[PDB]
Amino acid sequence: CHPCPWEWTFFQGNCYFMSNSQRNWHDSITACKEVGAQLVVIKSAEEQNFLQLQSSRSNRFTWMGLSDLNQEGTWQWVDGSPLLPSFKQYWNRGEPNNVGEEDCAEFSGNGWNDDKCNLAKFWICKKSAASC
Ligand SMILES: OC[C@H](O)CO[C@H]1O[C@H](CO)[C@@H](O)[C@H](O)[C@@H]1n1cc(-c2ccccc2)nn1
Ligand SMILES: [Ca+2]
Ligand SMILES: [Ca+2]
Ligand SMILES: [Ca+2]
Repeated sequence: CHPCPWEWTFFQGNCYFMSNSQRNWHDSITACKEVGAQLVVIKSAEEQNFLQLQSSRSNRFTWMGLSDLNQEGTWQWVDGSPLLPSFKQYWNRGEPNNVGEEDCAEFSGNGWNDDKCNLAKFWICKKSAASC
């Protein structure tokens, strides 16, 4: 018994996987569902720091499970939860700026950026860990 599948990273009771290929945002959603997971929804500050550190160090622009597709300016996680004010600090300076219509969120450098949902990027999936 081990808590996460091979190649997944254990952190505080959940398992995380960063892709080695790039897809657009909607195709990334489907990729996580195909392995019984979810395009990452962030629930705590410590979790955000953990994920941001990995995107930063690897120098990979990476989708998360957050968009304002349904209502411009209203950001919502893919599990339906709203983006809380305690998370606004994580947007990069000047973001979200919707330049050329940008409705999907990514890890970019030290913070978050809104980018075009049709652009191919890396992605991170999340699923709960097994108890042993
Ligand atoms: O990971 C993304 C990477 O850091 C590059 O980020 C920049 O390009 C992204 C994609 O266009 C923007 O989403 C982002 O906001 C930022 N940008 C672009 C502009 C901008 C303003 C006026 C005209 C043209 C471009 N301002 N910021
Ligand atoms: Ca929009
Ligand atoms: Ca937008
Ligand atoms: Ca942007």
